[PDB]
Amino acid sequence: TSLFEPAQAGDIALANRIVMAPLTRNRSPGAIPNNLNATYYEQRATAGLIVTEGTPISQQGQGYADVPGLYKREAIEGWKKITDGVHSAGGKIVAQIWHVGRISHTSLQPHGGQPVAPSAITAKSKTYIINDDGTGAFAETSEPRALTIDDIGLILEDYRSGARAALEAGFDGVEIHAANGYLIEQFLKSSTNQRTDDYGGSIENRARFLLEVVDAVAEEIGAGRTGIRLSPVTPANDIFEADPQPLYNYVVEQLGKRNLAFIHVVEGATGGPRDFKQGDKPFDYASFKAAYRNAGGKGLWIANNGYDRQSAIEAVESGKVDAVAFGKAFIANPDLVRRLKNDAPLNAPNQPTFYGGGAEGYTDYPALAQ
Ligand SMILES: Cc1cc2nc3c(=O)[nH]c(=O)nc-3n(C[C@H](O)[C@H](O)[C@H](O)COP(=O)(O)O)c2cc1C
Repeated sequence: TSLFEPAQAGDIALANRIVMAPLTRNRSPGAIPNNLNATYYEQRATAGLIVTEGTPISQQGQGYADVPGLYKREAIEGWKKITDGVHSAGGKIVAQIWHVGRISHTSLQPHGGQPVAPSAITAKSKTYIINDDGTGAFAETSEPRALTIDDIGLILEDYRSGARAALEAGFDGVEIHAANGYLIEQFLKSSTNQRTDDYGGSIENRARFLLEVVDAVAEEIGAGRTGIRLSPVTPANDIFEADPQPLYNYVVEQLGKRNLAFIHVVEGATGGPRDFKQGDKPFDYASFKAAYRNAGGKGLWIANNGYDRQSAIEAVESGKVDAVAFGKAFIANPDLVRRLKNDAPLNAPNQPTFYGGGAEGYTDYPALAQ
């Protein structure tokens, strides 16, 4: 199998197996995508699949400033321009529907409220916020409040609404953000979940929320338009799990029964070493994939983290993964697909302009000529 040949992710047809990883850019004031955002995504429409920047299902699900959401009518309209543009350019695009859980700040929350989480354990993490009087970071994340059962029901409804909004905005589907220490992972992992009810303790209980979210979203828009991002060992956002194999194998055994479009896996620490581990034992990614496949899982297996041209080509050729998502290389290379096809040089990413600001370091990375 070639990295450059078409693929299928549930109901979504992909032109090739090069995926644009979700990348928060903080360039949508008021949680509403704008014209510059449309330019940015259109530039990258040769990707087999674009996964958007995390896009929250609600204001409660926001953790950073100037992030586009799916909860305002104006935001849905803004996204529609983006998906239309991507489609006209021959692309496909899914919304990474997001809830940050404890990773937020009161100034971003409705009513100036506490971020919500499975347990009231403050993260030692930071959020991108815009100084009331200029301008940009940093505050420690706020103390979170433990979710009640009723609160959880309200969030599930927000996931239904968000998935519905994604379809209204013309997305081809959604990727449920269940990675990088955010709300769903906060329930999954032991360091963040000290609940004594049906959502805490056992692996089955800790995965309960993830599976309810998946089932709610899949019921709303169709399993064949539903994917999910997972990150078994990442230390992102102050999270820790000492025994991820049984937990994550169980998760994908369950996902394997649900006819999903794709599973997107962050292999290692997000943006860090691929061989990262937290517990005593290394994570076995082959065993993890096997647990999905052996349960009947037929979703496209999209892998991420530290890939380059050669490792991506090799991983797809061997069948270890079905497709590869690139993060930082897509920031810097709108025509990454053509560059990789021709084995051309790449532009280097400029980290200082990843978050916030303007067109510089966003829409001005050049494509190659002709
Ligand atoms: C600027 C930036 C923003 C990111 N925002 C998100 C995000 O919104 N959602 C997500 O799941 N991962 C996010 N990540 C992680 C990337 O999707 C990806 O996992 C990471 O960059 C590693 O892949 P790479 O080695 O190809 O860059 C972000 C990464 C970067 C560099």
